[PDB]
Amino acid sequence: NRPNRLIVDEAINEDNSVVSLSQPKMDELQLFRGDTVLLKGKKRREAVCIVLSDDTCSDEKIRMNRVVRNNLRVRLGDVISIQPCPDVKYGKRIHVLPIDDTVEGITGNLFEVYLKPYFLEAYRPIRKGDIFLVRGGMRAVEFKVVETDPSPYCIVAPDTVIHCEGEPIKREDEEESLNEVGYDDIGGCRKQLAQIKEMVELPLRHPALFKAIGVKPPRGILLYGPPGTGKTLIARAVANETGAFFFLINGPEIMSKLAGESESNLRKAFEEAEKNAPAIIFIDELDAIAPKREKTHGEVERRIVSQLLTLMDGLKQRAHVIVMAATNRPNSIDPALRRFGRFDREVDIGIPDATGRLEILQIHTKNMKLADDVDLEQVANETHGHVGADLAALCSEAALQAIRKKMDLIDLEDETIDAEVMNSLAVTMDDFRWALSQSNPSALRETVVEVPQVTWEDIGGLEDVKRELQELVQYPVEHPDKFLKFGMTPSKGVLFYGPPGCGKTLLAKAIANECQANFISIKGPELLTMWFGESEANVREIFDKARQAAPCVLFFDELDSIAKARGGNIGDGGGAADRVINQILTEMDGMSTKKNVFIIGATNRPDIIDPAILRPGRLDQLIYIPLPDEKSRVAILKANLRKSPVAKDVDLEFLAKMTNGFSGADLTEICQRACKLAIRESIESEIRRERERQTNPSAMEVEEDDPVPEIRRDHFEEAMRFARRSVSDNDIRKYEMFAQTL
Amino acid sequence: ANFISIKGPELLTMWFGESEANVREIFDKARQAAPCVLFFDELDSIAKARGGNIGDGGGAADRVINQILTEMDGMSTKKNVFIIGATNRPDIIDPAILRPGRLDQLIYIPLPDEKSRVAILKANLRKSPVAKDVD
Repeated sequence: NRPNRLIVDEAINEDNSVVSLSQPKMDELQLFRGDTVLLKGKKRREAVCIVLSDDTCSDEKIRMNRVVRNNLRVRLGDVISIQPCPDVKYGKRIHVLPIDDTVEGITGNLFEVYLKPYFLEAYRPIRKGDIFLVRGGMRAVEFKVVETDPSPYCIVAPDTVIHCEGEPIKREDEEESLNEVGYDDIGGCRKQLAQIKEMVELPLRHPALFKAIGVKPPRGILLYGPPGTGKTLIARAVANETGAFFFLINGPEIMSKLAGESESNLRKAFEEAEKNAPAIIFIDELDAIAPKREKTHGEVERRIVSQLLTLMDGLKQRAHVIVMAATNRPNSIDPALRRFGRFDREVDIGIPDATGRLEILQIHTKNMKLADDVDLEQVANETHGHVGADLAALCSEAALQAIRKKMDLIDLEDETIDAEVMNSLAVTMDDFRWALSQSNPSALRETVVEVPQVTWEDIGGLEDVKRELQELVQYPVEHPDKFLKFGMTPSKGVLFYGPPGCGKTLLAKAIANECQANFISIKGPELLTMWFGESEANVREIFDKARQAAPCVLFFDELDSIAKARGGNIGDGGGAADRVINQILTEMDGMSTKKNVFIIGATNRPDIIDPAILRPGRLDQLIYIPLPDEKSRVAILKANLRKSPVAKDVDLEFLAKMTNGFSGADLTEICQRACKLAIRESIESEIRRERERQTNPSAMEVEEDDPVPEIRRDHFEEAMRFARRSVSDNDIRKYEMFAQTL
Repeated sequence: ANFISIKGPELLTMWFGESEANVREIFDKARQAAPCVLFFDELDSIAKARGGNIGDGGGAADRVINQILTEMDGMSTKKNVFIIGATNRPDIIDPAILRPGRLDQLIYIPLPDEKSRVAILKANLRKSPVAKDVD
């Protein structure tokens, strides 16, 4: 498009990049060997381009390939202007240190072998620590320098005596890992990261713009959840592109045999570094700093808090020392920094999403090519609950399971493993799916325990109700287009007036297993404690967990036990329980109307539950349920029998006909009684056979294995005769009146 | 003005006993926030038809009814305490006040009759996605 806007293409010459200046480029600034025409690189980077080109036959355009950028370690977005470097000078003394990777491997004297390939045709620019690959030998000649005074490195001359230092340097080995400042773990918070970068670098790089606008640098923020789940990862990525280092927030500094002066020393060191270069504050979570003297004051604690507030307020306004603040739990945040003047501006904490999930999955795949059939988009959409490094942990678990299977089926490998097997250790989409199904959210792991999973199909009846629930679960979540077209938010749903004893808990568990999403279910003993305000804390924790793991339905038990009004049980615990219930309702009526905040309620009969907050202004929306049926009873009985060893002679039709007025628990009980009778018969037959074998050792192997592999119709009839129904007409009337109370 | 938007069974079916408790609470709120228009809407819901004339429950219900009558017969006479109740029937909520017994002037604020349901549904459909032929 333009002579300056170069295109990217593979060069037709031997080099993979066409490093050849155009007529204007080679006329305005010609690159020469004697005059180092260093490009406008990042962080004072100097590079030289030597690519063969035939300009006499045809005119070629400048091409910037990826190989040149990788070799020079120059990031995109910076204009590379080749101009003579006047800041490059010779050093007073060059103390070349022996590189351990280069010293170990060279036959004979290390100096002679190193100087043999370093005397001429070095094919590397004059810069210390420059990543230059040497063609031939399969060993890059890393010119490690102990200390270079002039520019990045001194001129390569033999006029300086090389002295071997008493101690080595591991910067070359550490930079390989330290360079891993990937934005892939910052997927979703790109806007916040860009704002932070602008407020940090550009504001420090262009203080005149800040002076003209009149706004100084802000205090900053961090990410909640684990470090590396958004906090340590962000900190390390920022530090990788940081001028002066920050100081980690370890409270143990002043906490010593000294007088606590370590805080003052830290402030002084921060001032010295900020004067030296643009430094930051490696602020830990808000809890690490102070609760704002909420729990206790603490003599040294209050002194340190005051000193920190003084340093933050009377900061080096002239030096514009960018003290990076954080964002942990707001309760952990002290008010002084939360107030303007101590901390300039504190921002929120980032959160994960499906796009960030895809980014983290891309990072993990870049770490190692696990599978060739894994649908990263499908997993990320499925992985709604996983946040932060949880996705990476799940990927590692999938790799571990797949590798365990492959090795155990391959070889114990107590000494060594097959290199063919090692190269053939790729993970599978099936392995990833199996681990993910085994996997669960990190917060839920600290939150809830497992339960017996069942299939929504495995439970029969309420097909319309099941369809409505599934639609509410998916079309409001799995379809954002449905939300856009409708606009109506999902209904809360108050309490399914379901079967009294068969358990709406069964339906809830089957749905949650079928739902494959965050699900909240607790009992009434959850919050009541001999700790003042403990119930309110429990409610707040539940709400915060739901907000973190939305969408989730609160299948809270003790619905009647919480729905009862303030009066009646005079005087309960002086109303403190009523106060907690009211707060929770206000915390939930009353909850955050976003991210599909859902709840699930049910009772044997609604009459026990008082509609104090169950009104559809405090319960938002409502959803009731019916009692059992007869055809649905036959269906549920058929499902239960299908789950078990069925029989043909049993009159299931007449059983269903008699089963018009029963409950599903009653059918399960009849099945259990028949199974018990069958097991008793089998045990009796086995006892008779053993007695015969003992009395006559000839009848041991002359008996059928299953005397009744199917259910004896006689056994079923006897169980029915011994059985009774749990249907109560007065209870039916009460439940109907509660329904009639609508 | 910050009208005291009262609930339904929150003044008559008072949770602290008879209606007098919630009446006094509303009186204190209106005196501390005058003019707090005590919008005690849904008088039919406000009464909530407690009932239960058995043992002490009947005493509690009678006390609640008498306290409601007393509140309707003298309360915080400031802050414009207007109770726009729901009249399901002539005796559904406080028949004596429905008759010219408790309220000398039962001032019902009449509203112009509109197809406000139609307009609200139109606004909702505009907020959603329904168009073209709409009878």
